[PDB]
Amino acid sequence: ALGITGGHCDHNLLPPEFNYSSEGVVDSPWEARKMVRKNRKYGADLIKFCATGGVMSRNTDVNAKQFTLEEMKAIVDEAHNHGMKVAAHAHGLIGIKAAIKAGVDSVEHASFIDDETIDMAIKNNTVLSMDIFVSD
Amino acid sequence: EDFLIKSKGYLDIQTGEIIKADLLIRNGKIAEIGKINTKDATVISIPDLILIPGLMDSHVHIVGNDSKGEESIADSSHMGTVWGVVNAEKTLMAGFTTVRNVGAANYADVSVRDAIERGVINGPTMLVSGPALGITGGHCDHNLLPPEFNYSSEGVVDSPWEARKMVRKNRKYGADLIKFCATGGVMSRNTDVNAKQFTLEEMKAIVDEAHNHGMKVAAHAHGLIGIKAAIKAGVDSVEHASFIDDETIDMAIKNNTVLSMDIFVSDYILGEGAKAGIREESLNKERLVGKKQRENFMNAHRRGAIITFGTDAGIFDHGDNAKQFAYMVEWGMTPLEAIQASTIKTATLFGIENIGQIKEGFDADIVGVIENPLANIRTLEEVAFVMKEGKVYKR
Amino acid sequence: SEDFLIKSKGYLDIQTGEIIKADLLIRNGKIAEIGKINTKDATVISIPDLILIPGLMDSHVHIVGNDSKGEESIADSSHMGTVWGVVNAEKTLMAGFTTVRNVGAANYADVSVRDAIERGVINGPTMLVSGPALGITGGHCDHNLLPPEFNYSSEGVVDSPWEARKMVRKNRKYGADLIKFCATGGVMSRNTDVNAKQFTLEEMKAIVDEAHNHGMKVAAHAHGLIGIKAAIKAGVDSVEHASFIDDETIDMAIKNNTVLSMDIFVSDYILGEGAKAGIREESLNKERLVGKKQRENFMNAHRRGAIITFGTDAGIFDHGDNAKQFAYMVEWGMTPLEAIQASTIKTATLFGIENIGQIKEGFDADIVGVIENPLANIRTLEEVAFVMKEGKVYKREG
Amino acid sequence: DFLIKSKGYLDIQTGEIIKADLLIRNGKIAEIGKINTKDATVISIPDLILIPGLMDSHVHIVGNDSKGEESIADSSHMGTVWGVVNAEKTLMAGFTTVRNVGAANYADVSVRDAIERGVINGPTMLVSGPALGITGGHCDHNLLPPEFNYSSEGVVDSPWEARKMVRKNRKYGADLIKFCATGGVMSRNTDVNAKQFTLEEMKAIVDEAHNHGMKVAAHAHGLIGIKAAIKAGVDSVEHASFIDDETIDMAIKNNTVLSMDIFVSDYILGEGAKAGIREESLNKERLVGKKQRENFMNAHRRGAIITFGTDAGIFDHGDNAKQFAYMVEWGMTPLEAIQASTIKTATLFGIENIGQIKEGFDADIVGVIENPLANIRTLEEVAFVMKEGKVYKR
Ligand SMILES: NC(=[NH2+])NCCC[C@H](N)C(=O)O
Ligand SMILES: NC(=[NH2+])NCCC[C@H](N)C(=O)O
Ligand SMILES: NC(=[NH2+])NCCC[C@H](N)C(=O)O
Ligand SMILES: NC(=[NH2+])NCCC[C@H](N)C(=O)O
Repeated sequence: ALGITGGHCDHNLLPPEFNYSSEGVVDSPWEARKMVRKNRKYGADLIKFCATGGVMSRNTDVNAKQFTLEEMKAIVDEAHNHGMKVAAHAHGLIGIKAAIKAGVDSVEHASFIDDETIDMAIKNNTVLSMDIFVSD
Repeated sequence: EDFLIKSKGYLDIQTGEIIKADLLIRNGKIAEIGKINTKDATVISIPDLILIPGLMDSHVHIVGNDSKGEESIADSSHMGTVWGVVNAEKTLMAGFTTVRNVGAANYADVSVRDAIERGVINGPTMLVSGPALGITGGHCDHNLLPPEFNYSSEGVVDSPWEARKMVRKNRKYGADLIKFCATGGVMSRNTDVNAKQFTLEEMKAIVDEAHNHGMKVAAHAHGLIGIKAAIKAGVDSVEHASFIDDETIDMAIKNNTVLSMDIFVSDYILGEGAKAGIREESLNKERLVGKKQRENFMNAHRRGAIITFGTDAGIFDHGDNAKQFAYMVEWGMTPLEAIQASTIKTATLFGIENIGQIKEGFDADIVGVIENPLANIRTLEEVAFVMKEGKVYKR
Repeated sequence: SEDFLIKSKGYLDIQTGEIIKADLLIRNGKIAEIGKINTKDATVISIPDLILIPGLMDSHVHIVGNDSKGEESIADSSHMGTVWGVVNAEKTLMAGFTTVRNVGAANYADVSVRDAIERGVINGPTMLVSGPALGITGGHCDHNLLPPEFNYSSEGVVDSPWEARKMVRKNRKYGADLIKFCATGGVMSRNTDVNAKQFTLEEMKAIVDEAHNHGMKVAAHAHGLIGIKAAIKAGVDSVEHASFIDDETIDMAIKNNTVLSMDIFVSDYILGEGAKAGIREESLNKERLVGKKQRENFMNAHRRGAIITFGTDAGIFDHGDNAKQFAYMVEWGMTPLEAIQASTIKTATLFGIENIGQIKEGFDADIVGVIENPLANIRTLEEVAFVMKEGKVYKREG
Repeated sequence: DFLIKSKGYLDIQTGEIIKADLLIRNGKIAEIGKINTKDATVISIPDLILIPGLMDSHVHIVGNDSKGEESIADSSHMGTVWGVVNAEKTLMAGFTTVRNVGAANYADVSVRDAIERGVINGPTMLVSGPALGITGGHCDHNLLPPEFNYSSEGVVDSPWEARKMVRKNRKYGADLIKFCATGGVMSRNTDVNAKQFTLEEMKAIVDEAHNHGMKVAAHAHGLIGIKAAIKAGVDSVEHASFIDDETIDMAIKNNTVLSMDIFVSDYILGEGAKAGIREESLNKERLVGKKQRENFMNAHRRGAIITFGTDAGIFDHGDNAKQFAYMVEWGMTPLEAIQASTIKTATLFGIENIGQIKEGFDADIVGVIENPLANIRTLEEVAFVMKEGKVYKR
């Protein structure tokens, strides 16, 4: 999964002395581009990125957008260029909005989606992939 | 644990009026204002001491090496953390309950903040910045080594995406807050104080990314072009702000850019600091900056700009933060407005609500003082009672 | 000028056992005179019912390290270990320990805390520090808590004689007083055989020769017998723990002036109030192997005539509670006088420091004052009432 | 609890098969004798002879078994997926404790621990980590151009480097140390009759592993490397292909086991030739194969300990018992061949309480149709597998 430094799909479990980032951590449009290429190269069928923070990660904010829209658009263009679909992890609303705008194929979780951006997903044929059991 | 505080009176920091009433404290918050019934737990008889909210400093460097001389040259970064423990206690006993740390290395600032937060040690509630962000060779670079070492400091960033990433890295590792340098400085080697550092594009990228995570942004800036650009980039405070003029005071007003103007510390640097360790290149830049800053501090206050209590403690001794109160009133603030700048005005800037007022529901940060501070403000230099978050630290 | 006259119930002579009624003159951080002193300018410590002994010592502490627990503590930096170190140094002082041997830490932050004590930045005992402990790859003072993908060895991992040479030199360069190595496996580490020697003798003899070349002392961690034998043969100044020492190698230790720093309290913490408090079950099973056998061998060590010092492995248990071992030391077969001797003059000789560990003329003013007589009840060392270090008073109750 | 009613069990010490019943509680043989009393449940077998669970002292369970064009850029994780398959295949063939003798990335220890924890089915593995070797050796990867400068994990080239890698293998969970002491068949660019490692390097490995209580196996075809492995003091020499009269006697005196694989040559030169094995390897097999099982016969005759080791991985996992026929063919009694795969291996592995149907020993029990002392080829199709008191095959 592609993420920002310290994102949901980074690994924020080590002291800063280790300087660990996970395999898919990317922090520019062209880095993000390259990671889509690297995933395709080694055989991936789709691209996942993290667009907000999440529940299971340390030190992430669920309502904070992760990635600029510029980075998000780069991930989506490059993946669609190779005929890959794009899923985007997004709990908070500003992330959901931004993922849809970038042109993602599915938004994962989609937890705080409002009326106006439900309709954004309808209009763009964006799918909501929503895990409503797992909270229990 | 419950506390009834028997005061000479509390300052109402909104109105000015001091109010003779009692305060009930339960679990780190002010419960009651008025005359209170008293059934369970303990009384603090104070009665000679007029009560004010816990004070704030918006520009400190609590963590750093304060050992000096020949013995201290090969000292590891951990000596700076030892001193961090010391200076935090010293800052709390001076009646400062919530501060904004504005540069450290190695996330030792978050180490000292969290230890206070866990009750491992005593100190103020630190808002910490992590490594400050600079251009190669800037003010918050370290320009003290030969080119053969090729040493750059932790926050050195040189493109918008590099800067984006360091904001993220600082968020990852605990920072509350991004500080960056937008001009050259006084205390650094090889920096022009009137030169802009960072492109506008670099600056905007820092701000955009930090605000995206709900982090506030502070910019170090003396020179005018730097101040303008920082304001234009959309920062939450300009630090120092030394050569601010009529037009860009106005730019700051329309944007809600706080000015964090350290008007004491020039007198320490040009006075006691000349033999205390401070380089001659640094003293020459302080002559350029010092007088003109408080001239412009007076102008900014007159024109209506928001100014908060930041001192650059760490240059001068921690504990002596309160010495700036007298300077603040000397250069145009009323005594009320000087205390407002370390209570209600910092609290907005810090982004923390429920501090800095003696109001019901607010956090029990309270400092007891000898005289009437609206008459003599230099009482804040000699405090007799410190409560932070319900617990009593000084009596 | 700024001198102290201490008026007390008595002072212990640590060579004899005698409690002597005398006053003490303190100048320039030293005990100047003992007896009746004519003075009119010196300020008087009136401390009339307190018995005085010299400042206590610990030959095995870990003052610096993170003592924060739970889920919030996980990505904490190394500087949180230094913040805790400050707290723990103060806590060790207030329990009447005035010179200690800090026997393993990371990043030379042990030398920082030490130096900041030396400079009077913070209150604490005089630490003698090791630096990073030298270990083999995957040894007890390696860190085996990470997947092989990380390929993390800790700071002091060495695997050849000339590598071990180089780490002794590096430790010294960054300010260390002594060298600790692990010679066997250990209780508190993951995947270490307590009964297996770690290091070759060649590597052990290289560590020792270099450390002694620079006038540094060597401690060796060794539970298992083969590693005790090898440490002694290499020429170490102390074997730490020494848990499965036998008759023949007690005799070796006597012969070569090898000290035995035997932490005999701490097994009651780990199995008791430590199994509840987050010690892993792999460690506890190794603790069951060690603890009772160490105390039996502690008794046999003393009676056969080996030098034992007072080490606790504090840091495992709470700093400040070091003196709980004193009870455990009369239990397992020292006289109360020998117990304090182990924490004063016997430690001083191990430490290589002259002019501490006695209330004597010319010696440093490291002086602990106590409520009951410690030769009658040793367990009042667990609640001291007066602490003086280097002329300065740090604890006084009444 | 379990009660096993049986045609009889092999007493592997005496050779005489004993008609009795076996009581299994807590994964051990509790009672041998006549019982059918109390607790839990009978196992209705009747017609099967019982033997102690079979052991292989030279396997390679983890590794990619996919072939051809698809498999070329496969990650190391494919070899781990295959390890899960190959563990079951080994266990269902009646092999209950095995020695895995060289994998990469510590995937062997993973596969082991997964079996131990009950995540997956398989035998108890003792694992080596990466095999130690010189640069360019048999257990170096000799298949990439110079510009890559690739060397595999266990490449060491000094005594102290070797020491360190033993320590690294221990650290990440290895039970034993394999090293390569000559060149090999299945590698590119190795001479089978040339020693690899100095004696001083070999002694450094042996001394360091024995210090941690780890057994040492040394790969050796050529004679001069077999000699030097024994003098180093290894616990086994694998293959042992060109061992002579004089240094068989060295192996008897020093109690060095010879883990000789005498089946696999016939796979390599037959079905393996068209399976994608290189001509350089096939040529080196023709140097080794015939003379190995000749020297097997001489080693057994002179009094040397030989264990059952097969080099499975080359052939398909689960076909391991095909070697048993070859071992009687080349000089052993059928008892001696099962002795080689039970009590001889248990001593080599350093594990007490397996390899025997005796009281207090672990419940590793395999049921077979015919008498194995009659025809040994019954072990090629076992009917009943029990490992640690759990029944895996019926
Ligand atoms: N309410 C929920 N769907 N919770 C589960 C969210 C799981 C997701 N991987 C996350 O950590 O954000
Ligand atoms: N007039 C002043 N505020 N002087 C102090 C400036 C301190 C600042 N950190 C700098 O070096 O630039
Ligand atoms: N019984 C004892 N001495 N227990 C404490 C042992 C502490 C030592 N660091 C170890 O893990 O080996
Ligand atoms: N005759 C034999 N045992 N042949 C098989 C040898 C296989 C061994 N792994 C090697 O490459 O050398």
